[PDB]
Amino acid sequence: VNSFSGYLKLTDNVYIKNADIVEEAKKVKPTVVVNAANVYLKHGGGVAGALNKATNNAMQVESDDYIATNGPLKVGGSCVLSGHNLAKHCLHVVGPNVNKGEDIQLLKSAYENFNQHEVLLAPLLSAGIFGADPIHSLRVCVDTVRTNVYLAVFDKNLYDKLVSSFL
Ligand SMILES: Cn1ncc2ncnc(NS(=O)(=O)Cc3ccc(CC#N)cc3)c21
Repeated sequence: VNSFSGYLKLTDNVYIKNADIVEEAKKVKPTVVVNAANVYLKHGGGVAGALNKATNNAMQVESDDYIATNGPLKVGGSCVLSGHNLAKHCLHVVGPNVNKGEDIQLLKSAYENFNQHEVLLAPLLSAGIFGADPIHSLRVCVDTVRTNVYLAVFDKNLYDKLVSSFL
């Protein structure tokens, strides 16, 4: 028994809620919140900018030090950094951005990172400003992640469409 509330059950291990991931993080303070990162960990907009703003830019400061030491992530890759005031840890995961020509087949590799964590609060990878088909992202999530994932999807029209079209 964990502290996530009002999530709707999709499968044995995947749950979904119509919510802003930052609001969920601040209320739950989960062990792991997933960021929809890019390879440079430049958190300007979308999930990354919303989370970073909620940390008062501390996420960006930590991320810049990480990149200066380690170089960029891979598309499909991830790193674990602090969750600051939102979570114990933030798992920064790079989904393919279809707006930059990045291979959609890398979405499965991106979701595989979630399997290294028993429970995660996460957004729908490559959705919204990343330009991928969201029904597709949810399908890949369900078929790839085996650990317990709590999805927060800001868009009500997206949330209703995702639930009502789910197979
Ligand atoms: C950006 N942002 N900020 C907080 C937060 N929490 C959960 N989801 C987010 N965005 S999202 O993952 O891309 C899901 C999403 C949101 C909106 C749309 C509209 C279109 N078309 C499509 C898809 C969030």
